[PDB]
Amino acid sequence: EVLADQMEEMIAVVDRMEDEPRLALVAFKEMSESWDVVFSYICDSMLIESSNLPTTTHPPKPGDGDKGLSDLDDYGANLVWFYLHETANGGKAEYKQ
Repeated sequence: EVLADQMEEMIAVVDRMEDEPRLALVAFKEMSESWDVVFSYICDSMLIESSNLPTTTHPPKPGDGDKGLSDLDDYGANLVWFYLHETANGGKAEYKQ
């Protein structure tokens, strides 16, 4: 993650069950009330050079956006929306539980 700046980039990990070549991946997350930026590595086969497809964010963003094609990073932002604009299993601050 060659970047300009540190952030408290807490992490989200998941698997794209909904893909047929179902594969796991990972993304970072941080804190901004406007929601936050992300970078995700994507999936594996026998080495990481295998991928799953989802590509896009919810509208809320920290201000900045995921670098480049960032497709699974964008999707990760929407994912942290799902998993962090949680409500059903509590608020953002509860996630740690």
